[PDB]
Amino acid sequence: AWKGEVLANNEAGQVTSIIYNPGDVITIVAAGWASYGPTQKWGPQGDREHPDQGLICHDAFCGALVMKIGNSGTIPVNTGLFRWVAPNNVQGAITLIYNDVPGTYGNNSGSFSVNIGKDQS
Amino acid sequence: AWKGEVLANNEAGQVTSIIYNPGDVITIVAAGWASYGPTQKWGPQGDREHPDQGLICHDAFCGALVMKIGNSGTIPVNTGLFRWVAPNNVQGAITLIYNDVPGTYGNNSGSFSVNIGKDQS
Ligand SMILES: [Ca+2]
Ligand SMILES: [Ca+2]
Repeated sequence: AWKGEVLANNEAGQVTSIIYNPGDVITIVAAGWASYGPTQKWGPQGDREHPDQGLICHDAFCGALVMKIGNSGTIPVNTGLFRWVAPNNVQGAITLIYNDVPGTYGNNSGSFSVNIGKDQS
Repeated sequence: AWKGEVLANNEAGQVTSIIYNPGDVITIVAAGWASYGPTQKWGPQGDREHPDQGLICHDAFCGALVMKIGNSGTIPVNTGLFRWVAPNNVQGAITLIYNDVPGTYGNNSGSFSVNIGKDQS
C-alpha cells in the first residue's frame, strides 16, 4: 500500500510504490484542496465550471486527480476508485497527476493526500 | 458491501446494509455533486468557504458527506475512508448523511454515489 501527497504544481506527477499487475484489484481514496491558478480551491473532482483548455485528461475536470499506469494514457481518479480493475493490457507503476494544461502548472497550489491499496483477488 | 445514493435533501440520512462491528476495518469511497441551496454544486468535502451555522457535523464543511454508526454522533466521511477503524464502543448500522443545518434540507439538491466495503482484519 502507498500513502503520499500529490502536489498540484507537480507536472510530471507523483510516482507511487504501486506497480499495477494483471488481475490486480485496487482501491484509491483521495482527499484535500488544490488550485490550478485561482485563489479558490477545489477537491479531487476539480472544478466543474471551468472549460477544458487542453487538459492532460479530457475525461475529468480541471483540477481533478488523474493517474497513469505504466505507459497508459490518463485515467480519471477523482475522489477515488473502489475495488477497481484496469483495462486489458494496462500495467505498470501508478503515477498520480493533477489535471491541468501542459505548461501551466507553475501557478498551481495545494495538494491531495492519497491512499492506494491492493484488494483481495 | 454496499453501493447506493445519498440524496442531499435526505435529512434522516440514507441507511446502508453495513453493520459496523467491533474490530471491523472499512473503506468508503464517495463521489458526485450536490448543493445545500445555491445553484453551484460541491463534492463530498462540501463548501470550504461557507460558515458553520449549525451543521449536524461541526468537524466537516457544509455539504460534506458524514455518517453515524449506530447511536454515535456524526463522523466526517468526505471523499471516503481508507481501511478505517471506528472509535472504541462505536458500532451498529452505518447511516450516511449530507451535512447541513437541521430544518434546512428542503432546498438541497443532488446526491453522492457511495461504496462501502469491509476490509480484511
Ligand atoms: Ca495552472
Ligand atoms: Ca439547505
